[PDB]
This record gives sequence, structure tokens and C-alpha cells, in this order.
Amino acid sequence: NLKDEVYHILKVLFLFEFDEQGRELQKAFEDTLQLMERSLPEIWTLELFIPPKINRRTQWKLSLLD
Amino acid sequence: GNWKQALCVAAQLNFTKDQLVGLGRTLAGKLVEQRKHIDAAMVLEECAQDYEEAVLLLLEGAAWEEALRLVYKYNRLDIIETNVKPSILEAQKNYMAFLDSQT
Amino acid sequence: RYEKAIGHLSKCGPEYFPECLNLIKDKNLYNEALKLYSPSSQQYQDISIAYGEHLMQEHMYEPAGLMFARCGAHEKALSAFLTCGNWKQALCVAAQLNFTKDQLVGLGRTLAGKLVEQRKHIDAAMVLEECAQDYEEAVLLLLEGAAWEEALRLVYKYNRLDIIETNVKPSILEAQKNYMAFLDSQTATFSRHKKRLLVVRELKEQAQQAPLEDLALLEALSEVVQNTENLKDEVYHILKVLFLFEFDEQGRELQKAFEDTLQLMERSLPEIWTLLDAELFIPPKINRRTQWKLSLLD
Repeated sequence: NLKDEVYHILKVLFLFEFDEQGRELQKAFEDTLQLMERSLPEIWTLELFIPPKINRRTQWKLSLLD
Repeated sequence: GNWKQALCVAAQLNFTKDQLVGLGRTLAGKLVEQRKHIDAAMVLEECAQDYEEAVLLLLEGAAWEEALRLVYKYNRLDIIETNVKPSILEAQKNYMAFLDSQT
Repeated sequence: RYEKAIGHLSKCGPEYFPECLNLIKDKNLYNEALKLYSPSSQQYQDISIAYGEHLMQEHMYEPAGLMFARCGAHEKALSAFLTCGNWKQALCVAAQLNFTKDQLVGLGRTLAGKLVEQRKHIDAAMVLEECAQDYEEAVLLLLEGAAWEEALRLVYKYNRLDIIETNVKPSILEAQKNYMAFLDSQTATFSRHKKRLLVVRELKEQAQQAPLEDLALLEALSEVVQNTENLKDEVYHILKVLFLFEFDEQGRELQKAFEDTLQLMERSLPEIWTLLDAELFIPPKINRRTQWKLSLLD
């Protein structure tokens, strides 16, 4: 759920020459999402044990920086 | 806390002037207490035309673009570097804090 | 070694800048060029302009407008914001460009037109009210966009009661009838897809004791259930606005039909989804927390 505000904050950050913080936030969110998705099979070994829903559709990344 | 229906029925009661402005500010306070920053800023803008409190609450409401739009509409560029950008930085540092806490 | 090439050519005379920019455009080296020169220099601004033009060449409009906002090409940024439908940053650029109101009232109405093209009636109504102050058109679009209480408040604010009995109530009845049609269609589609899924599954069973349409049927049934679940908020709003206008029959009929659909699919959830693309045989999600029924009527 952090994705929408991450996307908006990245937009407003790079809109105001704050890309130094924007890159840090983008990399940190990348790390969190990647580690959680990697650990997704390991936590819920095949709603308690049911894997949750990750909406990859919702864009969050600021593609201008990359 | 349903501002819209209250305003509808108040209009049907034909209320005129500043007393309704104060009531609208009270309603905006109630909605922002209900974690509705956008709604509070709206009710302030349409009811009191108080654009400074509106942009302040919108800055607090993590919605920045309409805050900048209202700033440029009423020519308040001083808010940009005193409130807008500093609050963006504060929210973004809160976001690194929350990301680290989540990890 | 194109990157090292442009790095070496950077520390040259002023005459070699066109060649450096041509090479940068050839290999799309805008970012490295920006890193090479300080933003306070004119070369950085030219590189930003070229990068924004390339972004428009990628149909990536609003980031191009962002780039032109960084450099200062406010006209092209406004054009990109208009193209991508971003009324918001377009208005920001127009205000910072000190545009005269009459020159921008028509532009705001056109922006509302693009917004209603993008299926955003609330945004269009807000833009019309802010720029054109056309309260009647805002009411019409809010009625179209299912903003019934918003339209009612804006009607009474400008004292336009004629729109109430001529547009508000008839459009509420029309929306209720459309929900009748869509609920019956949802029930029919759910039943048809369930029966086709059962037929395919029984055919597969008879084959197994003695092609992949079942997966598609499961997906379609999941989408039908998801659509009916998403209907909840709109049904709630329409039910409230129907109740407020002394309209019992339509509201209670809608409540009963929605209850029938929801109960049918809730009972049928285990049957269709008997416990590649695991979501096919995973039952969909229902949001029972959402409130749609009128405790007023019952």
C-alpha cells in the first residue's frame, strides 16, 4: 500500500531537485519489495498460510531517475 | 461528520454569511480529526476561501500538486520554500524511517 | 567507449559542443551529459530540453513536462501536461506563466473535456467550477459521474431547484434502472459461466474415468464476482440518495436484487472454486466490510 504515496512523493521530489533523497527512497523501496517477494514462498509454505496479494500493477518507481 | 449533507440542509435553511463560514471551519476541523485532510482543506476553501490553511492541510495530507496549484493561483511562492519543500523533505525522511521500520 | 569519448570531448573548446550534443543524441546520453555539466550552465539546460523532447518522442508526456519545468521551457511543459491529461500541473504552469482568466476559461473547459474523455467526471466538474464557474454543466457531469450529493449541494448553492425534479430525480431513477439491468446481467452471466464450467468439468471427469476452457471460465467467474463486489459502494450511494427522495419501491427492489446476487455467489464460492495462474482455482476476494445495505429501509 505504500506504493501510491511512494510514486507521488518521488514525482514531487524530482520536481523540486530532490533526486538525491529520491534515489535513496527508490532504492530502499526496491530492496524492501524485492526481499519480501523473494521470501514470499518461504514464509507462506504451500489467510494465515495463504500467500497475500502484491499489486505489482500499481506503478511506484520514478522512471526519470533510471 | 458528514459535511456534505449538513451543508445541503443548511443551504435549504437559507444561511447567508460569516456564521456559516465559522461553521464550515468547524466542520473542516471535524473532518481532519476524522483523518480527512483533503476534505478539511476543501470545506475551508469553498466555505471560508482560506487558501493558506487549505494549502497547509493539503501539505499535511501528503498531496502536494494541488497545494502547489493553489499557491501559484494566489501567488504565495513564499510557502514553496518555507512549507512546501521542507514538508516534502520531512515526509520523505519519515518514509525512510518507515521503510527501515518495515524491514 | 562512447561514455569516455563524450567525457574527453567535454573538456574541449566551445566549438565542439554541437558534436558532443549530436553524439549524446545518437546514443541517448542525456543523463551522463547532465552529470557532466552543472545545472547552472546553459549546456545542462540544452541537454534537459533534448531529454524532454526525447521523452515526448517516447509518448512519456508528463515527465517531459517535468523536465521542461526544471529547465524552464514552461510552454512545452504546459503542452505535455495538456497532452497527458494532467490538468493539475498544466494549471500550475499556467498560473506561474501569469495567464489572463478569459484566455484560460476556455482552456479549462477543454481540459474538463479531456478529463471526461478520460472517464473522470468529478475532475471535469471541479475544473469547470474553478475556471469557468459553470455550475449547471458541473451539475450535469456530477449527475453523470454519480456525484449525487455533490450535485445536490452545488444546485442548492446556486439556487437551481429546476435541475432537481428535471435532472436529479430522473437521473437517479435511470441509474437505478441501469443497476437493475446490470444486476440481472451479472446474475445471468454468473449462472451461464458456472454452468459452462460445470459442463466442462464433468466432461473432463467423464474423460478421466474413461480443452482448457475450465480455467478461462474460472477467471471469468472471478471477474464477475469482483465486479459485483466493486458495485457495493455505488449501490450504497444510490440507495441512500433514493431513500432521501421518498422512493421506497426502487430502493427496496435494488436491495433485494443485490442481496440475491451476493447470497447466490457467496453460496456458490466453494462449488465453483473446488479447494499456472493459481488465481484461476483460487476463489476471489469479497469485501464484506463494505456497507451497502440500507438499515434505514429495514
